[PDB]
Amino acid sequence: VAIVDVGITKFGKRKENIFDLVKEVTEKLLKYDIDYVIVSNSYSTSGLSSLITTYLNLDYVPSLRVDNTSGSGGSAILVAKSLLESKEANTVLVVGVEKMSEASLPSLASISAIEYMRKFNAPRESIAQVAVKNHYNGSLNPFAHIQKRVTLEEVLNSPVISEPLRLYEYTPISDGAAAVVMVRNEDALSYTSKPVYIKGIGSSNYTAYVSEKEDFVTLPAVVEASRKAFKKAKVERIDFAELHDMATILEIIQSEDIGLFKKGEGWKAVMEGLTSLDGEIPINPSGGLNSKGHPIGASGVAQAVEAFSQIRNEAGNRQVKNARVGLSLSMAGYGNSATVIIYGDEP
Amino acid sequence: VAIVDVGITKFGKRKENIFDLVKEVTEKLLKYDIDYVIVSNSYSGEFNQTSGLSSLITTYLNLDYVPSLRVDNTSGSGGSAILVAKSLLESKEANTVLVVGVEKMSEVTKIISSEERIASLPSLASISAIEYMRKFNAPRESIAQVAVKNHYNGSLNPFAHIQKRVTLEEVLNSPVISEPLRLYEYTPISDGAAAVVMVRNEDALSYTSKPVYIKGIGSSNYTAYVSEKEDFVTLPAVVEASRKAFKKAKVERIDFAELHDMATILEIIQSEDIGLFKKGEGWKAVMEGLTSLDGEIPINPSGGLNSKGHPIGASGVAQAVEAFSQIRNEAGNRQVKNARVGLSLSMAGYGNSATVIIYGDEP
Ligand SMILES: [Ca+2]
Repeated sequence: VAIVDVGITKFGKRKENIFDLVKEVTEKLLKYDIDYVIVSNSYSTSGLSSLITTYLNLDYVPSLRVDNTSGSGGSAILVAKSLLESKEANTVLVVGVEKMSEASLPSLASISAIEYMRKFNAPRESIAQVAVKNHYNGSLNPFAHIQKRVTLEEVLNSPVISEPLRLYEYTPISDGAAAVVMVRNEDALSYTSKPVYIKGIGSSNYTAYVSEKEDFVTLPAVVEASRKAFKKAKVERIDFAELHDMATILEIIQSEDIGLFKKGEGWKAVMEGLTSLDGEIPINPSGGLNSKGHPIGASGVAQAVEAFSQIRNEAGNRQVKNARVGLSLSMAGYGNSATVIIYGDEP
Repeated sequence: VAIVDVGITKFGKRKENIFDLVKEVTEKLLKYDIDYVIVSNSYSGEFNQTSGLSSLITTYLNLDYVPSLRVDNTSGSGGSAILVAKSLLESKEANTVLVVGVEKMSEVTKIISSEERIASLPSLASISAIEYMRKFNAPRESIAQVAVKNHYNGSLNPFAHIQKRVTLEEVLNSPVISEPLRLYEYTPISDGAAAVVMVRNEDALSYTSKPVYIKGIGSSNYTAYVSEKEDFVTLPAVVEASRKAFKKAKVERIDFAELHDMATILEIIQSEDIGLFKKGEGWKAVMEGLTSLDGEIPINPSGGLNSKGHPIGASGVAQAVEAFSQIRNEAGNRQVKNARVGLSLSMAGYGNSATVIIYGDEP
């Protein structure tokens, strides 16, 4: 299956209600013969999915809502892919949207940062450097909630959230929406001469009991989901990755868990610049959750919009040079569920 | 794809929390090599900032690595969840899907005119009953008789919220909810869970000697607000979903139907919209007994929503459990004679979305 067109809007403190966010992101996608709408949304208003199809003048088109909290967008893409491949649908619109304006995760993130620094002798600044890189990338992203470059000192001086992690290292609460149109491979070239194919998806959960999680430097759901995705995609190399960096430390851990770097060496890739926009393997060229902001149900879909734009050479100043294959990770809770999607310019 | 095993709880006002309802319904199903869990649930969003319901479920059930997600289409959630499971199987994304429908409820639509009003589903049903009686000259008793039939069926269902026979007189003397419809004609607020295990057809006989195949599914939305341009006697989403299901299923005949009878009048209207009876004739089938348990076309042999109760996210899955039991000749006193092909209808709101599933003893 392939993504053939997309919609995105600016994330942040938005004037629009949930329905108008959806109308904005899908305005240009209703020209196609959409035959299922999958809504990725966690917090909604009742019957959001039917309210949406009526609001869009798609009154008869069937819809449903997929919720996997912060992993909703990836799960929704999986459902869309399966609807297409099973031939239940031919042209699926996936819209992720959240309106947020109208043992906690931050706490677990600081526990991981402490344990990672302890086990691997990683300097504190390697974790903060992730926010420097991501704020730089986000400053190039006209849709990002935060578009402000920061130095290491500014990150490390920003207000404490959960010792040692500071404000600039966490994703903000955000409103926003993102959308993709997906079709089977046999249909893809009728829509565009450059479709972005889904090569493989992997999905996994892991124990949600904080007390039962084996440690805090690995996310076994991300490991498993990645393993499944790469197996199905039949590749072993990617050109960029959009990760689920609710805190900076998570980008590091996830970069290891998807298979890019050995466990405890992800921080070295950060300091080396391997993961910067002009590095061998850019991570979060969008700015990541760090700078994009994180409208819960939208994020997993926004990552697919990023992969589509990057592979098509349409990402402008944020362009990953010669990007042909990419990866996204959508994650619920502290690794409670993970979906990894691999995209490419070939099926 | 086929349903190869099921689970069901008693519906009612339950003291158990949602986790223990899910543990109960799946306790005999965890032995299978489940590789995706789909949770059908509409109102349990309390964990949305911490752990998340579908992930809390796989953890509670010790299915730690198995992926899961929640499908919400309000009262139509169970049918939508079954469609998602079918597609995951047919696309080969999954090989054995567990669908759990669950709701723990115990503890609306906009109306425009060519000003806004918010209306409850029970108030909409009464508007339909008045218009249906006016347009088709249907006697009031025909609408009440649906609740007699369903309470009789429900009294034979050990899982039903309500297991008490009522007379026509008792129905017509029960408290007015929204004139003219009365308490005994509406579904109660219920807690409960239901579950199915589904696999591809090529795998079905590996799991059971008597698989119950999904012959086709049809899905449609319809306008999510009510205007004075609606006829109040047809549910166009049900019409469209049923058309699609029968087209795909390639049958023209069913042996029984499980419908979404939030109010008695809806059973009548839906029996027409699925194609059994002409518009305005459904009431005649009730009075003739065609739709009773021994009739030519039993509707709601389970007791329907009227007597089962209606745990929002569980209902659409419970209807699949009913179809499975009926087609396997396992429904006991509620058994539909020589049942081989069946239908269920899972409906959101006042017809905002509908999923129609056709089941059979053959692929
Ligand atoms: Ca395809």
